[PDB]
Amino acid sequence: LKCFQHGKVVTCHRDMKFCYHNTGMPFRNLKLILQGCSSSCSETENNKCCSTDRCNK
Repeated sequence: LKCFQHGKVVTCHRDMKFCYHNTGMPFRNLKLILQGCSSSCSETENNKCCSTDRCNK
């Protein structure tokens, strides 16, 4: 999977079956990105787990 881990779409390791988009905690004035790749992601509504390339756009 190649996903936007560093903002740019980068190739995640072969262990990484999922790319995650974590929204963090609802905070205002806080722009922190929690987009990386995961080997075994936990699908929640807080953190979304997609397994398609460039999904975490």
